[PDB]
Amino acid sequence: SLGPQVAEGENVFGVCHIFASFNDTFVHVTDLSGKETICRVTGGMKVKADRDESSPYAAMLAAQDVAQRCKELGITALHIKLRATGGNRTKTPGPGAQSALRALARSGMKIGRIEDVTPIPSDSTRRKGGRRGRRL
RNA sequence: GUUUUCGGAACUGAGGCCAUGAUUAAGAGGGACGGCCGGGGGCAUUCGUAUUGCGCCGCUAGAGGUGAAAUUCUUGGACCG
Repeated sequence: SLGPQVAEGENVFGVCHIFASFNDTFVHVTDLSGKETICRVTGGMKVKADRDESSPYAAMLAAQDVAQRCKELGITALHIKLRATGGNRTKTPGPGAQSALRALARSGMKIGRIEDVTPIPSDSTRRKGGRRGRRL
């Protein structure tokens, strides 16, 4: 797992798909094409209590672990690909995206272009729930 | 015992005459004509992302869900790309 390239002149790029719902966050790193992956730790991996799996703490620890693994293998520059749960459920990102991005930037890498790739439907099927909604 | 005067009513030919003869165009209505306007209607095409299932590839022990959990799917590779 070594590479005889230059390090001072330029940097090696990858992309990171940050998928964040209201109950779990994902920090997934692939190559530029996206077929081949590098590392993934989810927000339920760090905390052992499944209540706050979408906490900023678990997203911060997962982003720090992903950045440590990427520095171990040799990825320095990274393109952010932000995604919520999408569909017809909601479009607001979950409560770990900003914390994971700040932890990933503070770890000592380089950030390129931030992109929102949440699936926006053009009038898809019926949303889950009744006509009166979830009354609680 | 003629046929008139002793006269009861329908129709047509030709001319003259009438100041010869049809009130208007509703801030009523119908219709026609000209340029448009509108997720108005019917039929046949065409496009968009999303959902689900399936085929292949790569890292992988968690993923879903809740106020909190569980039923649920998972090294026979779930979730994610």
